[PDB]
Amino acid sequence: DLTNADRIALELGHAGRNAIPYLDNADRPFTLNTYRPYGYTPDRPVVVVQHGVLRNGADYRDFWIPAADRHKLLIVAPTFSDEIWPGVESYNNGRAFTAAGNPRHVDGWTYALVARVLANIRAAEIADCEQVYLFGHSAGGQFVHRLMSSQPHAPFHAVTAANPGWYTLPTFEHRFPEGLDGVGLTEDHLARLLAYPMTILAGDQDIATPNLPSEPAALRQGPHRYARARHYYEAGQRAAAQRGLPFGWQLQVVPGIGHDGQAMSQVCASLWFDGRMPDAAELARLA
Ligand SMILES: [Cl-]
Ligand SMILES: [Cl-]
Repeated sequence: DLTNADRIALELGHAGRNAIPYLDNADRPFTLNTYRPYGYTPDRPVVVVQHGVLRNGADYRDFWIPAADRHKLLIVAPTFSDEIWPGVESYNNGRAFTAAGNPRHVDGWTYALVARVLANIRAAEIADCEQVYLFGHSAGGQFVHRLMSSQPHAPFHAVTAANPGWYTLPTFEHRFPEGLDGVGLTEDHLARLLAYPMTILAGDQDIATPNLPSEPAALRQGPHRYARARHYYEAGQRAAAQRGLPFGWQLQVVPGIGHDGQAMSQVCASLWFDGRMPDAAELARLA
């Protein structure tokens, strides 16, 4: 008799950290590692945080605590374990393919779970989800931009993909995940992707050259994540211009920060909620 909304109402009603088992993808549970600050009220923002390759959602949720306490944000980190969601295929790439290599419908992709969880937070009356912010670092920045390529944008007020290891390029020339072909996506998905004011957040010290995506499609985008971020940005610029479409993306370089999900989390919080880049002294503190 309990629904996911009922569960969320009971688990997210009080302040503090939590790890909420969630089952939507009938056979694949995951966890919401959450933080609710004292003084959270339902009108305040919800930040969805996506972990990188380590699948350390609890850690990512912890990185956002100081910003949540200052700004009264509800932090939700959908967490996909290596055991239940193995490999880049299940997490980074959204389980886009069946085992036979045929496309699954986009509402079955791992990405589509974000909006469902949000609808449940709203049905639980925990948050009205008017202003939802979506952040992902590394594998989770791969997840976020591919979510934006494949899913409705209505639930999301702001979206930042930080230091993705490599990118799905905005073109039907290559099969997903290298491009948008072979997965039932349309030119409308592409137009909506291009229009959205997504931030690509790139540390200019993310320039080390083992966990770095090293398949040929990743290598073609550049020697390191910082180069790849610039490559993605220009690819979107060209895709929009060849189509005469509006282009909403912003490339935001972070000076002196490398591949550091905690630093990139605090920079993102600063940009979104303080309206500013931290100063050099702060950035040096974070580095
Ligand atoms: Cl549901
Ligand atoms: Cl290839």
